[PDB]
Amino acid sequence: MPIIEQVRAREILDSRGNPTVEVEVALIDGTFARAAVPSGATGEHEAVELRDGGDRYGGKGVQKAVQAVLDEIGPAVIGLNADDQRLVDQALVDLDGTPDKSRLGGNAILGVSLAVAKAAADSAELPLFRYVGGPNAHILPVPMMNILNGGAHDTAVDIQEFMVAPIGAPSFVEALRWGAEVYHALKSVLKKEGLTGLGDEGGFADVAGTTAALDLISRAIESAGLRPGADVALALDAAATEFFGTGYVFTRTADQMTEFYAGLLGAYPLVSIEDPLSEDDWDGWAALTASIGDRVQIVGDDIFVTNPERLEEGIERGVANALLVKVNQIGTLTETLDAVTLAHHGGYRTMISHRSGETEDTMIADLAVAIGSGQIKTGAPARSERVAKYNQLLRIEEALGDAARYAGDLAFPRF
Ligand SMILES: [Mg+2]
Repeated sequence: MPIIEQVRAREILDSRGNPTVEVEVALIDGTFARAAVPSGATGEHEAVELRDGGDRYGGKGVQKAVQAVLDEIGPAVIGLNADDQRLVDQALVDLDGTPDKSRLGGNAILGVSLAVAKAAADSAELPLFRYVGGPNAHILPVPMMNILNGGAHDTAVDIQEFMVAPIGAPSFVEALRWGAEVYHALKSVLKKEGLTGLGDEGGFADVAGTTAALDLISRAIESAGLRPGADVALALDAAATEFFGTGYVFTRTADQMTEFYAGLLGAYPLVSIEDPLSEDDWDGWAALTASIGDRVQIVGDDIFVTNPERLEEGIERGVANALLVKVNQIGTLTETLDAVTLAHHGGYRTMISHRSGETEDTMIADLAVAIGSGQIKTGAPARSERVAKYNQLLRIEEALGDAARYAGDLAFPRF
């Protein structure tokens, strides 16, 4: 059966080197799955990691979340069937007791949520992406690679994340190759120039501004042998609630900023702009929607905080046209898939994302295909807690045989 027998937890370290929560579920059929949770630390609206505090691991201890698993979650889940993800995830949700998943920790609750679905697919003999996404799920996603980290990670280049997106590629296999080829070209470009140590997501680091970034990457694309736009597009997370009394800096206002964007949108082949105009600045979103609505994809990172209540409002109130999907924000798979399915009933595009503190876990690879997002943001072809998702996506495409199809240009309609 898909009947949960054991649920044990471990304290392990993420890509930053900071404790997180590893959950090991045993199904009665014999299945034993691993799953790891990534902090990547924010907001009140996001779920609340149960961290230790104290001087152990600089307050970043996860012992309580672990003990929380073995003491309470484990016995609460043990004996149920993994194959009722909605029922397990609700059961986990209640047992906690709060809005913020504060009491049992969202790090511990997702960890249980995910180690279930892993076992619930190795039960059924379904690769994770098939099982969770059924069998029509065959869309290998455009890799949105964050080659250059920026302001908020020097606030000199105010943009946070500068992304290569190989929409032109005939396959995911090729799309991976381009990205790596071009990341390695930009290594070359910046090596020759004074500008090459790595950032938290494998992204490279002073800089003149937004234009310098673009100017740099355009050249890297050309240097790699690819044409910008047709082969490799470009995209960014501004994280504009880092620029911010009225707080735009890049000095600009929301409507004034929409023009800054409009400028970039004309010359540089932008496929998607992430978290422009703050998180709570609803007015800015409607103006940005009005201004660049159908020339660029506009995606909500911190605005929507992967929470359906806020995205509903944004969709109803017409903020953005696509959502960034962070599983650890929301805390459960079922709640996460609801996020996807709400947005897909509504028709916002999906972009499954990582966090800055990642693990060797590659579930986001499978998850992204299963939801057929057509887009995955999982970092530069560099740190292996980035690359392992990419390799995983190799294998899935391998697995899919002729069934596979690479989102590519139909990932982003506007170009
Ligand atoms: Mg961001």
